[PDB]
Amino acid sequence: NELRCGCPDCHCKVDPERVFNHDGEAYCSQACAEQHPNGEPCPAPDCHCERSGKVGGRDITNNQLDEALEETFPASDPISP
Ligand SMILES: [Cd+2]
Ligand SMILES: [Cd+2]
Ligand SMILES: [Cd+2]
Ligand SMILES: [Cd+2]
Repeated sequence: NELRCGCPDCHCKVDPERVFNHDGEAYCSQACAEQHPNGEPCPAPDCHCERSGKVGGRDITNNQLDEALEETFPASDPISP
């Protein structure tokens, strides 16, 4: 039932109670979750992952975001909890 880190170059135990997800993937920490965007390694002192793959400088981190409205506030408001 242990979760596994998405970083192949990383050696960490991902707890099912503290798994950092990214796009549906499991990671040891949010550090690896972003696949080292600033070359920042995971928060493990014995681990040395940062030059994984061909990451040079940064990655293409751009969100398409959500455009399913912004809760339009009209005069007649729906039932509030
Ligand atoms: Cd690591
Ligand atoms: Cd790690
Ligand atoms: Cd990791
Ligand atoms: Cd890593």
